[PDB]
Amino acid sequence: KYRKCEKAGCTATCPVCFASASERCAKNGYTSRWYHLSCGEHFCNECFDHYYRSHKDGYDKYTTWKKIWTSNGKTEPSPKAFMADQQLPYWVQCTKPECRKWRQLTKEIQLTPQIAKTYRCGMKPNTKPETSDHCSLPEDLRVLEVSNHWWYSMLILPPLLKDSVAAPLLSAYYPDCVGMSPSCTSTVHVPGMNRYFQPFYQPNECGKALCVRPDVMELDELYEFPEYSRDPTMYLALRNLILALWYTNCKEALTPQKCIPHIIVRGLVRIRCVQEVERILYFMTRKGLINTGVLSVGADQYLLPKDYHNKSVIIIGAGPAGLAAARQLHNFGIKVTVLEAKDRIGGRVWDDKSFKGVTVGRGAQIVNGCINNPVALMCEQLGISMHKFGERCDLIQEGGRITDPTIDKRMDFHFNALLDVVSEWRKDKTQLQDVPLGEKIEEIYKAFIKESGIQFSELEGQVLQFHLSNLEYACGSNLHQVSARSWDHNEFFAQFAGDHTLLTPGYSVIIEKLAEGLDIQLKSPVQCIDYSGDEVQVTTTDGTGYSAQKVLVTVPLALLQKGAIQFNPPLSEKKMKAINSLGAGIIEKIALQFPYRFWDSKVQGADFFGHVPPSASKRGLFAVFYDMDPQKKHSVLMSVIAGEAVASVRTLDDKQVLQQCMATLRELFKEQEVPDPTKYFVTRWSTDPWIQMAYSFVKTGGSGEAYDIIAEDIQGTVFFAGEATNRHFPQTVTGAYLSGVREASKIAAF
Ligand SMILES: Cc1cc2nc3c(=O)[nH]c(=O)nc-3n(C[C@H](O)[C@H](O)[C@H](O)COP(=O)(O)OP(=O)(O)OC[C@H]3O[C@@H](n4cnc5c(N)ncnc54)[C@H](O)[C@@H]3O)c2cc1C
Ligand SMILES: [Zn+2]
Ligand SMILES: [Zn+2]
Ligand SMILES: [Zn+2]
Repeated sequence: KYRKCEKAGCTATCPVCFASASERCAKNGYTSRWYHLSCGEHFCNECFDHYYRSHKDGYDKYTTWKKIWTSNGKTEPSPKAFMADQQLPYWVQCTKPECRKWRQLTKEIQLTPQIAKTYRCGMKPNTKPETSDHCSLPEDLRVLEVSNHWWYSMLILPPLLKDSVAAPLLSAYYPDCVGMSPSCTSTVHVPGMNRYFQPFYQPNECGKALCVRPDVMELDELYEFPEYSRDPTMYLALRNLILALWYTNCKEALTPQKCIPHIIVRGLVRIRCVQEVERILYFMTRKGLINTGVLSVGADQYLLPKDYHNKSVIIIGAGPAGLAAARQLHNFGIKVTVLEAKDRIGGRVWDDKSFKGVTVGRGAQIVNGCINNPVALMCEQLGISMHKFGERCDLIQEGGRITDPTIDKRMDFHFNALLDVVSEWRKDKTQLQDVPLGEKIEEIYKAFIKESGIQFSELEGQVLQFHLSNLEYACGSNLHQVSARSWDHNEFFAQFAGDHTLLTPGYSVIIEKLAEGLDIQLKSPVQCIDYSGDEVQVTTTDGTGYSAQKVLVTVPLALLQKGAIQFNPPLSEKKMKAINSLGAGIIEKIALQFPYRFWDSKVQGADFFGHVPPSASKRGLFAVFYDMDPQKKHSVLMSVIAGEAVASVRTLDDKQVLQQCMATLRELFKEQEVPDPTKYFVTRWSTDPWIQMAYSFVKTGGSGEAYDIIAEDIQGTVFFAGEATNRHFPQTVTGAYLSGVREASKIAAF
């Protein structure tokens, strides 16, 4: 007794039963109720009853299904859910480029990714027609409707994907909560021996960098796609599938064409899903979640639609951030020029390649926490290996004695309790009450000695000094410059989990790949940035002018501080306050080649050894020596000068620094002979005019917020990236890289 849909504002002139399950099916006629799934998809009450009522013959099928559904999912197992999960026909799009018509498949045909890839109109049960005349039959008029605004509004139930590539990573979630089907027999990390790809948080898991909640839409996602606010399921299913596809093949661009065949769901909704996967892809690409790293893009090929292509950008600095942003923008199809002061790219990445059998970094060479680390992604993309550091680091004393592990551990413990008293002391203190971390530590240690009567030996004091110099190394400063309140501010945010590694082939392999074929001008030090006009006007020191709509600054913090780039309009007081609130931390490195591996019998394959400092005054003077060949075949050691020791070396030439280091080595290996080095370098980052630092840290009275402030764009035309702009991940090549990706996403938007 009804031929119109049950639902208000349904646009279906003629509801038709897709089910035809009952002999008594209402077909294209009247029923007591026309059950709505979509504007183009209904079933009659007779067919409803065919499954739902215990006396009808479709009851076994429904009840069986409902059991599976209930034991696997958290969604109500209605007849509608059953119809959409098990009964609706599959729709597939003709892959002939001149055709592209969507076709409904006959009730019995099971869609597979192979059908999706090869489909042409008129393809019968077994997969290609004689002529392509089947293509000329008009498209069901329902197809055109799917892409309406009000069509999605009238979906009563969300799509649930079958055999999602994401499934194996979402075992811990209810499939439906994550946009997958509770009935697919399908019911951790992405496949790989390194295990570095862990894109999803486990249920209620936090504290792991770059993980995404597979069951929740973030704010940046709801803002881009607000149509999903009532039910995120569809977005989540497609975003999750997209992440899983990207990580299973990170070496090629992930396109809609690659995703289409992996979206298996019944009904007209599959069309909506196919039409959305494109938009979601573009969002995620822009954001740098996929289609990123050192992805090789064709000259003609661009990752974003021509819509984004009417922008030009000057990027200042060809370090990791500058190159990350340049690669992204260039891949997007945006016109980018990189201006670099030095005669090379890389910035604080600078690899020496002249030592036989190893590559040794003058700057960065460690990766701290490889899980979800873009550096590990780019390593994967390049098929290069990293070396995970071993645990063992003997503290050798001058004279040759190896410190007892219990002393090392006891004084490591006490070092950490000192840090805990500091974090106790500071919780209530304001910025204006900040005290140098070094002062706080010395104070606390004194009060501990005093009101406990505990007294440490000389050796114990010296081991404590070793652990102290590690923090100085980590901060890139003597602790008397470092904020007690804020030194580890970034630790508040999820950090990168997993391996700490030596990047054996060096960061330069990554840096060079990122830079490949980009418009990079070397020895083009920027002196002036003028954005007061319609275009940004950039002028190098020699006077060459460049203009673009947008400028990205990635110069080291020390260079901003020294005001090497004139900004007009000048930077805000707020920005300058932030800039000066951060310290330009410094370490220097020494590499030493020896005729043979003299240290092997004492060190026994460890990746590094420590140098117990003879005094507080010497503590950062070559505290750790790194065996630069994890293959244990070549003989190159590297060491580090940190803390007050960096100042001490400023007046020494390379040979004296070398002699100092050899004297150290001779003392550590006092009982034996140490051969002279055949080759070395000593770095001088602090007097390198375009760098003048190693990495930022928060000065006394500073805040981690300074990192966000430096990162804030001006007027949507001047953008900042770099290590010193990454609040979550300061200091590292990783953080620098991600800052550049961050800015390209900002720049590519509007
Ligand atoms: C000795 C040392 C050891 C380190 N150890 C590690 C490590 O193990 N792991 C790790 O992750 N990080 C390490 N770091 C830090 C890491 O190298 C930096 O955080 C990272 O290189 C910063 O990248 P960036 O793009 O922000 O800046 P940079 O790498 O400093 O690049 C900025 C570019 O800006 C250019 N520039 C400056 N002024 C101008 C101008 N006026 N015009 C044009 N160009 C200009 C510079 O020449 C430079 O090439 C180390 C650094 C040093 C120095
Ligand atoms: Zn029916
Ligand atoms: Zn309807
Ligand atoms: Zn066709």
